[PDB]
Amino acid sequence: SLMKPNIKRVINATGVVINTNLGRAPLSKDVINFISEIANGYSNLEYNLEEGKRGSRIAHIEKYLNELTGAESSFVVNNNAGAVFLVLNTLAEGKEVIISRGELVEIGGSFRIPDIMKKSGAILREVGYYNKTKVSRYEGAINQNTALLMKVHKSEEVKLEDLVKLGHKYGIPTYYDAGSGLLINLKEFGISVDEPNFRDCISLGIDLVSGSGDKLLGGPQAGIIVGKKNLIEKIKKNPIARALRIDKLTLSGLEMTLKLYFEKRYEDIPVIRMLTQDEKALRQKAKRLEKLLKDIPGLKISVIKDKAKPGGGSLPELELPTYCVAIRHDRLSSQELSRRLRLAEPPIVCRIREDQLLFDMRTVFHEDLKTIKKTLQELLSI
Amino acid sequence: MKSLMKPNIKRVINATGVVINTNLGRAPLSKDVINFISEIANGYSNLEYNLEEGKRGSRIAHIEKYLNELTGAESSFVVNNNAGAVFLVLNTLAEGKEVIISRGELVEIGGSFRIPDIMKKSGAILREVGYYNKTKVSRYEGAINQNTALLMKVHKSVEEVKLEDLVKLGHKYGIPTYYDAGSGLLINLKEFGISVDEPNFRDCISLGIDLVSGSGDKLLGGPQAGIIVGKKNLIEKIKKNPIARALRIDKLTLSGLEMTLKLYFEKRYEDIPVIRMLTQDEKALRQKAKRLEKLLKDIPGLKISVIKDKAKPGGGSLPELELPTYCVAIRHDRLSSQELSRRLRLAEPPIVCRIREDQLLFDMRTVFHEDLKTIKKTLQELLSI
Repeated sequence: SLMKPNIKRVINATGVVINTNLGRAPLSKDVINFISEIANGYSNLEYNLEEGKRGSRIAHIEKYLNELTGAESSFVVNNNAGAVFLVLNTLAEGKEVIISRGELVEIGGSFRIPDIMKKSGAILREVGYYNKTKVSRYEGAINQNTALLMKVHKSEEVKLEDLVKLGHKYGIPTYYDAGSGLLINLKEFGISVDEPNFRDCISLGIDLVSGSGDKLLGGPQAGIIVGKKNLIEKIKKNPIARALRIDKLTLSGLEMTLKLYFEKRYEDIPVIRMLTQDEKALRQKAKRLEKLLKDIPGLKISVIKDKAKPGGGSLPELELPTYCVAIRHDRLSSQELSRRLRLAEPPIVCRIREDQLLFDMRTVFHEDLKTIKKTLQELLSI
Repeated sequence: MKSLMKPNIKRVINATGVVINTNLGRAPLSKDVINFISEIANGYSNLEYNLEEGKRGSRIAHIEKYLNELTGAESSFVVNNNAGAVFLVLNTLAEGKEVIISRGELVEIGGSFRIPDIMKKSGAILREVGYYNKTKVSRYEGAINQNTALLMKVHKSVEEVKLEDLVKLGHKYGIPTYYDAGSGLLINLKEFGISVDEPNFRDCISLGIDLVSGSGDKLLGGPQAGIIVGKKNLIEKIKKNPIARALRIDKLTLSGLEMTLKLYFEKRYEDIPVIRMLTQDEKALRQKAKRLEKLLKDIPGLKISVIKDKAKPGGGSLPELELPTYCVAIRHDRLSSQELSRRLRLAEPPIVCRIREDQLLFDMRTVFHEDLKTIKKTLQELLSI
């Protein structure tokens, strides 16, 4: 009678908070309600109300970014892959970009990004070796035909402070594709990582810094670029920008996400909330799930501690403890049990370790514990 | 009620009569579409995940089949917007090679001066043919050489190369044809009482155009998107172009697009705000006008009329669309239209009318009957004692 849509809500028990397969950052009700208000009718998306004339949509969020990063100017495109392409194509078409050989490998966890840079029409001057880039071999690559000095967050090297110096010395713009999209200091939450945020790279004097909006920033998909007004303007005039132009849903979502950062409402940004769940809340979740599952014949269940990587393939540096519930059935293999769980309504996506199914509490929401249980007992039944 | 500073992006009452109003956000979405978008967004999903195989999969698998069924094409792809599609098509099929296009079809594409500059930046060599207002099949044909890669045509924005001619050349010389229709029209408008020479996807493909593209938020009435359909061979090339990854559509627009396409499948055309608005009865529009004319009768210095206008609701991308409508014309004696207009734009919520010879027009085609109160309540405050 009625067909159900292909795209569906999914219970994520993999423990990966920034999970690309499963949509990256979830958005809070508050962010979504705003997106709904704007979408449900007409708005001032590309309209300057004071002057009653067409205006650019980026004006709606650029103040937000500049403040939060201390940059001169900001701009936003479809995604950060696009930002990279746009920056290269703008500043370095027919010219040379200097980048470390390793930083070019699997950019962002993607094998498509380095090729995008190749399509940008920039000539890539790869210096050094896969895990060795000496500042000297970098500085020596510099030509009259050198137009950009690049660094990419990874997935001895040249350091950001060095990039800045080479840039000042030879009069070449510096671009750091940060990736993570991080706005805040993760130390302010109890978490320890060498993950540079936007504000910091600009404090150091990086000319251009870019990142995704749907990783550590915890907003919708977006390519955020910030830095020198001179470079920004060039980028906004690049007609390619128009193909990369951000839509109304993501832009509204981005404005409300950024308002949250201003009002210090970090609890209303799911990515942060989940990343700052204390180890105690997590054990409690597990213990409760174990509880829920003990009336299921055939199931062996234990609660285990685990050092996991909730950041995903773009942020494999982020390491946090978590609690998982481990299950094993006497008649169904983990793989088949997995396959069945993915077919449920809603689907449940757990991870597999050494012939066990792990439910990682870092990403499982409390209201869905009941659902895991009901689903498990229907599946292991006849 | 709960905001320290109010957000810069805001809802606006649209009284211009332009349904496809780019300044004002183009196509609004139904609650049904927004609710789906909401569910998908408020948690995790299978956005890039193949639940069967338990592995990564591409998000376009979620909507390719709708597009294919609805248009008859062999295959389909969706990118950020239709500006992107054009860039992607050209860069993919004709990097460092020639694309033949009608001189005038290259001018103010889709109401935009940036699209043609984008095409130049695609890596393609644009071989412009004929002259601004005249393109002769013979000139087009003779621009063809070994280095020619793509035969193109673009939606208008007298003698021209017609679609059927484009197809024939393409077949004759063995060069793929691409039609940037722009409008995104999925269904014939004649089925809705609307008389327009506006080509839809299915029709363009059945003629044999290799590739057809358009926006998702004009006539289609979904969120922003660049929709591309046609021969599998060409689509697959387009999908392998790493540039595609930079143009990749996000979760909100993809979800919204799936639900939009589902509405078409169920022929629930009433749930597509663009369609709904363009099919409003002439009689239904006069009712709103008269209700508002009556709602404003008690306003000091307000001269209130109701006129009957021939308007263009498609916007600068679709000027060939003309539809009757009803407006309410107002004129204060103290305040001038410009100044009154300015004040309406600063109200909460803002109101955006159009002006005609020092008179304000409130076109009912785009005003929702639920808003008429707000318009009154606002005009009285701006014009009180």
